[PDB]
Amino acid sequence: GGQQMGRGSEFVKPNYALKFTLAGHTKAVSSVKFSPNGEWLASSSADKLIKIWGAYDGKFEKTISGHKLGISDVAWSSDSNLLVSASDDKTLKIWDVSSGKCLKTLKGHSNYVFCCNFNPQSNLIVSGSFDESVRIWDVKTGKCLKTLPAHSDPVSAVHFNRDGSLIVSSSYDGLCRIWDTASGQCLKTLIDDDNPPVSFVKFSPNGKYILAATLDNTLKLWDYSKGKCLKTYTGHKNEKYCIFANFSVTGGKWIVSGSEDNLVYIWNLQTKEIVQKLQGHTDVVISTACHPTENIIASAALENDKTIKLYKSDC
Repeated sequence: GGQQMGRGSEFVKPNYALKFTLAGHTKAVSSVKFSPNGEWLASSSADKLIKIWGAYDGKFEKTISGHKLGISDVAWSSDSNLLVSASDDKTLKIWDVSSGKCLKTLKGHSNYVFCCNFNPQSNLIVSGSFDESVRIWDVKTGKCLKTLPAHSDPVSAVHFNRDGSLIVSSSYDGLCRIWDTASGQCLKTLIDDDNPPVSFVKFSPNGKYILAATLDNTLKLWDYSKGKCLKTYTGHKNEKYCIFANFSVTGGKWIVSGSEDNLVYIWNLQTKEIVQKLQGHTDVVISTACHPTENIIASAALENDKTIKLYKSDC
């Protein structure tokens, strides 16, 4: 499965090894993200709480609480100062990380808010809901700027591209959708011949590629500009849950994903080969994240497991 990097690294395979296990959530873990400054890891969970731990030592930092029901997603401001969380209480919350204080509640969705990100400028927040819409919010006012009639089933994931000019969305209706932030227009619908529910989507770090997970045990690399699926990733288990997935780019080029067999899967991006399967979880691995500068994976498992795990690699 070796990958070609530079001279004398013709055969790079990653070697992630579990370093820390992070414990405290009293229910299913839902989302874990590294802060852009790589100093912190935020997690959300069905226990209604968001926790902050050290990205390198995994030591517990704090509890941020306020949501009246469970939490499906969490996202950092571009300066690592603010959090946005998405909840079963139909709202999102904006948090100052230093004080742990709720800055804004974002009210307007009529159902569970499943997913959230800030744009790179971090003046804007996108969210997907069980209400079947995608919403665009002003970070500094709480105003819903736009409601997009995005899909015809709950909205699984949303994300902003490199300059924040586009939003990618996915849903259970079998659709990945690209919207113009400025205009609220649908610019692309991406779909292959089959139409399985779309459990996840994210733009690659340079905006040129999209990574979609579908509930037929598959991840796909799409070229956005062309509507062309380019690479497919299989071998793992994804038929029920909306698992987070990732480009790993600090080392070799990998695709990292949780799987429903309790493993973290990692693949050669180029050749699609499975290069590593990571053990330690005892329930479905629902979320994974990749550290901004170190070869560090954060994993998080479901209700029978309740733990976050941090693995470390040399590439």
